[PDB]
Amino acid sequence: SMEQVAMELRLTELTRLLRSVLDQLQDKDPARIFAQPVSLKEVPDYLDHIKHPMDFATMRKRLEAQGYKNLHEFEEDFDLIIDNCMKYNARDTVFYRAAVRLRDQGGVVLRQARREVDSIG
Repeated sequence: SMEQVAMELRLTELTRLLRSVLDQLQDKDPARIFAQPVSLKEVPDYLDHIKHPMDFATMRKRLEAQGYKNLHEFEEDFDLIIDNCMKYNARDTVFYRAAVRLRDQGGVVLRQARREVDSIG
């Protein structure tokens, strides 16, 4: 149908906007602490601590499969990145501190993204 196509064009444009949002959030992580999945070879107990691991490469795979239906789903995954880190790592660590800074800096980007998603529909 023509409606299914219209729908698919919206999803494609949402994917376009989320790609730009993901790029902006990932620039707030210049140390690349959140770039890839925590290695289960190097942290063999990780899944005993963290039940839903997340990282920027995993988000990008979902993104490029047009797997985010709305901004809320995308934000859920960004929040997992931050919240997993803040639980696994203690307050006095470079990892925890990197998450705090990512959360704080990403807030600005996500504030305007929400406005853009509502605005453009």
